[PDB]
Amino acid sequence: AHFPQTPGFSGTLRPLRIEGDILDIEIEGEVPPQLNGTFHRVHPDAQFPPRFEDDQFFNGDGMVSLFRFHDGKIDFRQRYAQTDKWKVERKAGKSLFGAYRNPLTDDASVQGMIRGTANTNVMVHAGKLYAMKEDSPCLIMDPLTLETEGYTNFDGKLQSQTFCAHPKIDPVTGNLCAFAYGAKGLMTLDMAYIEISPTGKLLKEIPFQNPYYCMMHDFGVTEDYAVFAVMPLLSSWDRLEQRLPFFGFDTTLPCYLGILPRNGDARDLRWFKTGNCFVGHVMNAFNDGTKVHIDMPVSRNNSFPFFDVHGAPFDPVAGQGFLTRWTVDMASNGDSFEKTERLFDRPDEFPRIDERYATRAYRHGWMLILDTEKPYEAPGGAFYALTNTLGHIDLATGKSSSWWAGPRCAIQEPCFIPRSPDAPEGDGYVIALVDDHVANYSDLAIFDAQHVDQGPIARAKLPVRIRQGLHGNWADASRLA
Amino acid sequence: AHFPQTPGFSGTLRPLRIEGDILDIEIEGEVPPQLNGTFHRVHPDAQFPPRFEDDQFFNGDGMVSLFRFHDGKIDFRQRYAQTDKWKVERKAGKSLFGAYRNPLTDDASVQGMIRGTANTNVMVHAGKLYAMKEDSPCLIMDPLTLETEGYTNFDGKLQSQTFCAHPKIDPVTGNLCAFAYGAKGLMTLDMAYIEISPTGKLLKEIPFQNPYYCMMHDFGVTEDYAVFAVMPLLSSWDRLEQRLPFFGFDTTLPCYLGILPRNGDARDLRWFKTGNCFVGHVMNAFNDGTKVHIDMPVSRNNSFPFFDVHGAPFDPVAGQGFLTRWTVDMASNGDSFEKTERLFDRPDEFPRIDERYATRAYRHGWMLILDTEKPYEAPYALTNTLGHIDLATGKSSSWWAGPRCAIQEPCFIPRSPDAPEGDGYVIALVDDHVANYSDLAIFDAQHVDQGPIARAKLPVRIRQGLHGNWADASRLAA
Ligand SMILES: [Mg+2]
Ligand SMILES: [Mg+2]
Ligand SMILES: [Mg+2]
Repeated sequence: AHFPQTPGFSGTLRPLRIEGDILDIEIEGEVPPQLNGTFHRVHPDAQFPPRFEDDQFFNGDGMVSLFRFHDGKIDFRQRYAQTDKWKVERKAGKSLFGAYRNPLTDDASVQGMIRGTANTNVMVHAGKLYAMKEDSPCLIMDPLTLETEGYTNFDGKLQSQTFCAHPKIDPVTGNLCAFAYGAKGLMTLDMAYIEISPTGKLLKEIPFQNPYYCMMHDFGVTEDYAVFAVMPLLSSWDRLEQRLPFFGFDTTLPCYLGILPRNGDARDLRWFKTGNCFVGHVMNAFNDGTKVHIDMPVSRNNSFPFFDVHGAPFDPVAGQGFLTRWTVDMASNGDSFEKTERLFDRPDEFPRIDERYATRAYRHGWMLILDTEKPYEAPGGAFYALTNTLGHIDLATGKSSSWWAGPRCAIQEPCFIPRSPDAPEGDGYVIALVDDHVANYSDLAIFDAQHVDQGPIARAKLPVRIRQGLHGNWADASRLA
Repeated sequence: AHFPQTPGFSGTLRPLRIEGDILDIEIEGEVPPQLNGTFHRVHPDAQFPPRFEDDQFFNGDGMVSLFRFHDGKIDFRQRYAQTDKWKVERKAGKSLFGAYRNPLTDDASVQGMIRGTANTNVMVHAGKLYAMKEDSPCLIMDPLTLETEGYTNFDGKLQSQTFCAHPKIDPVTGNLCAFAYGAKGLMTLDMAYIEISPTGKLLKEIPFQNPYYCMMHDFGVTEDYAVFAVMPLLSSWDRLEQRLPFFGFDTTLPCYLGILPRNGDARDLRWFKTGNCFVGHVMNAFNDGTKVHIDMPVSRNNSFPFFDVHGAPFDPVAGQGFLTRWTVDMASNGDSFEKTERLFDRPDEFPRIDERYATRAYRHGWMLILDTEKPYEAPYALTNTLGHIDLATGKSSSWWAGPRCAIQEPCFIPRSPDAPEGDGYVIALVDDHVANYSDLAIFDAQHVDQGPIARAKLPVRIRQGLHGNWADASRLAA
């Protein structure tokens, strides 16, 4: 009804909150006729005005979008994830939960409830849709109707109170490889490496202790190991009492890289150490024998402007992340890195790969690029959060190409789709929401994966602008069954 | 889907086609907290691309919007009316019916099916939502869920194959007063005056013959008569054979006004005759004894640029319609009019009234105005102005929506059951054609010139629609 007129709820970040459907979206160009599957993605979209006018972008209720590809057509469906939070607040007609990860600010009537918004990532696994939020269990939804079934503990087997929003699909076993931090509640060092079978059964839950009380947003998975990047993005229960942001980045502490053998336990966990820095999303990780590589954008401080963290406000240059490879060797002695190498020389984030090569050696990556040299002619703030360029890098040659969306548009996280099951690596398509911030229309744009610089080959033209979201995923129709 | 790259499907007329919901719309200003009820309106929104790319605006599947007012909040729900046409075309994944009102261009698989889109008007009556399209029966929908129940013949009693999209609610009996043209199929002169009880039972269906086969889009109802305006917007099977537009306006033929006593039959119907002209929507009609008045915009030719008719291309000057009163006297001899007089000197359409005075003497009317002297900063006939006229004085006031926006049909809401005439609110969709957002604006009915007192901010632009109506919550089954 009356949302606050802070920048977080105005302009390009105005509330959307519409659930709905479009059958057979308008197409410009030609949807590749063989494509048959689902593209899911999610954005935060507070159902009601927040209890705090300072509410973080990442605190809004998860709105799940589905784009079903088939027969040269794409259909649109969008629904709220009906978390425990969402259900109870709808019955009340108002917001009951408080600030980001701060149960102290919750209403008395919802104390002890799962506070998750399921607003970070959505992925098909075991015939169902996993809607994920770091601080809460995994929420199960129907991949096609987007009905919510509820939080899962995987048949009572999973002990961890939380479930990450960045699982990886082992390309051999089909297992869902995930992890959890704060596994025994907020401010607990408890961790866990998790694998879920292709039928949804919990196969393993390996606990271990983290070096910090810190955010563990993403991780890497290789053929033999799980890779945990630890940066001092620290949590403070004291700060929640002072109604200050849960997370604060400490520039003085080192970063760690923990390698866990996937068939071992906490005793086999080796920690390597490197200099202070801020680590972003993992493009991919793989191991060559005992040599472990993980690729991710690295910056000197927080790179996400909408992520309200404790300390000095968002420093734009310090927040520039560059795709970087970290290399460690399990056969070595000590905790030293073998190598750190910058893979791409333009500020980037939201990396993606050909998922058929997840956890293995690879060369093709796609990413959103921040090109501050381009004009931006859209009123409504959001200049620092502007990802206006789509990039492709060939890691085997260092060659790259990119596409600028123009002075009115932003681009959301891309996603690769193979041309066929046995196509060469990176042969196929990249899709991404291209949002026009003047006309307020969103196109699901389809690029040739190997020629993104040529611009979209097809655009699914929505009569609505989809709010800036987070992560999404493609699933072939063969996975629905 | 690949829709045509024509103006009829581009820019401000791009397809929308989204069904969906918004709980508790964003409000700017204050929604009058006493209001509890529903605002329904509908727009054409072809589910799939047409079989012929010259497809008319009026041929698109009906998309029904609901704004449910309650305790200072407004919720949004929008659903397709699931006509027989819509259902079968969805099953086929494509358009099967052809050009506007042209069964010869239909696919063989939908021969004989009802071709209606239920895209013209939506109104609550007898606890249900009547979704109407001239060429087809009335479609029954649920007023709150917008689920479609199907076409009705009112328990098999109604003989007419068609049902108008401009019924009036008699303010005394509560009956739904309607009519039909082409009542025995396309090209048939058969007409019918229809009344339906407040519980949905057919109370009367009075047949008669029209002076020629023409569009009979709107009509008037007074205390004692039904009033039918006849203009030579003609159709012929020949034009359908030549793949030409169903309707063609003949500037050489006269217009008629047929007055039917509401408790009589075809023999009591009196026809009056006047000069050629194009008649628009009816603001209201009433009779003072045998003196019958009907108010409506009148123009030299077609006033709707989105209406493709046969002849010369759209002439905007000829299409300027001005609210005009026609008067006839049932006590007179012959077919002469008593007079015709212009009530408002600015091009206008989509007239509305305090419907508590429908069929009766009245003075307050609201309208959309085409103010061509104002700027427009976006890439035909633009209704950029909302007007209020006091017919007892000729005084008027208006509100310009600004250089980015247009306005859709308004609708009056009384401040309370005992409020005097025109005391209350006027609501209308105000559409921003640059940002592509629509607001449901609420004006003070007697001071529209002050601008909205409240705006329900939608995160989407509602496509140009047609007619809608307000219904107090008390008229719904609880
Ligand atoms: Mg009216
Ligand atoms: Mg004006
Ligand atoms: Mg308009």
